[PDB]
Amino acid sequence: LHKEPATLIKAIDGDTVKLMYKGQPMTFRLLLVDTPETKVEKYGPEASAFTKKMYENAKKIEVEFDKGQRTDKYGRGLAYIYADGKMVNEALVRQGLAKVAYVYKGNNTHEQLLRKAEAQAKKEKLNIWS
Repeated sequence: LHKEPATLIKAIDGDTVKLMYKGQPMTFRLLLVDTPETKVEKYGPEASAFTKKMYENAKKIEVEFDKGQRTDKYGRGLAYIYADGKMVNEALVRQGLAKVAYVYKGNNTHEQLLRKAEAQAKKEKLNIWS
């Protein structure tokens, strides 16, 4: 897998962000995470505020597609997003602001990594695991 640069256009909510990728605007859906939705579930506004902060204060945003299907049926890009080298997908799960989702069409490269972060958040009874 390789990381490619992108530019923040707009944070939408916990699991979705609009980025300029290779010249055009695109909506991305974070791989392997399910965050509470604001469109308003419990912790939904916290999860979206958390990612908004990460995206807006970053010097560099990068997107990493996995080896499976790269867009869902709604036309969203499916990827791991990094803010200053830190994976947002991972940070959400570790902070207990998202659960690890079921693998979608072969996109499982970092599933183990996220599974471990989630077990730890669970042990610490963080947010959603309260």
